[PDB]
Amino acid sequence: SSVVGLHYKIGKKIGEGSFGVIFEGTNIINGVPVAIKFEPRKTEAPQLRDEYRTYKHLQGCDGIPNAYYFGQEGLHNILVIDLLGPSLEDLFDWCGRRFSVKTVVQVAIQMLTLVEEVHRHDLIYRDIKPDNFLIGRRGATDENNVHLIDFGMAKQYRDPRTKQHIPYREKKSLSGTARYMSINTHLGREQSRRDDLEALGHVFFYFLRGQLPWQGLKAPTNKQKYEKIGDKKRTTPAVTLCDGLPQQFAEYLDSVRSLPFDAEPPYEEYRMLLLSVLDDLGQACDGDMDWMHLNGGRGWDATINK
Ligand SMILES: N#Cc1ccn2c(-c3ccncc3)c(-c3ccc(F)cc3)nc2c1
Ligand SMILES: [Cl-]
Repeated sequence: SSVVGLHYKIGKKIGEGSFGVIFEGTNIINGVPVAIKFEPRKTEAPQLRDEYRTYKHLQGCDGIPNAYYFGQEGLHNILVIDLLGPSLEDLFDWCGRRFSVKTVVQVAIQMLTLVEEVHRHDLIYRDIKPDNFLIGRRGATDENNVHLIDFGMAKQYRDPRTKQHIPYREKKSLSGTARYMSINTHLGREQSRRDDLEALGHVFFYFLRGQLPWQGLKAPTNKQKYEKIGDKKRTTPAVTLCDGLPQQFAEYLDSVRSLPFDAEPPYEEYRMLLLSVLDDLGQACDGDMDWMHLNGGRGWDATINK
């Protein structure tokens, strides 16, 4: 019996994540494709249970796939949500590992809106990376809308009934991708809303420069590696990262880096700050992205790009 979840047939294997087993599926009642995620029950890291509850909490919001099923088939935990298109990292490589100024802007306002809606539901993401932001699929109304997925690192920062922020703390091991995590994350501080925004800043400069100065650093093990990445993050100001770039990015990273621990960040001020970038360059925020031009204008291909 290959079909799982009563109504979801296993299709292609696309599994990535942190070796988390991800599969293509389709709903045999209506043929709609889905993204099936596997997980061993008797494992050393149970997480798929709470990720199922996370999508339900953010259900109905734009950019969050709908949770359809969580079951106990065989010796695997199974979560069915919406299948989506490639990640921003996938399109990044295909666009020559560099994004134009127009694309990174319109992308940044969508990511900031997604992260705002996450914090609106009393959750922080803590796993900001372009591998977790996906576009829709071809032909759909949200084909180029940027979506957010993978909430296995989502932690509550305020209670839903007294809206009080958790207390500040320290001594937390450095878990995640060190290339984009905030400076406070390297220092072992308890993450909050401001750390999901500094990591967004790192991704913006990452898309702009094609790389980051704290990339490819050599160290014996990973602690010193994670440390050695933190030094360069604090050595280089935000202006030197904005070299030859619209200075509004330097302002964005500097602002979100001086935010206090429990403060609500001015989401719409940052998005408008990034909107004004298109004013100084004479461009219209119409939607046109870099990846709408590969392969003679067809879009993105599978056997040539990936
Ligand atoms: N790096 C990387 C990466 C890229 C894509 N995904 C997906 C995904 C999401 C929607 N459609 C297709 C694939 C998932 C995922 C998460 C939960 C779930 F229940 C099903 C799939 N996890 C990852 C990791
Ligand atoms: Cl790296």
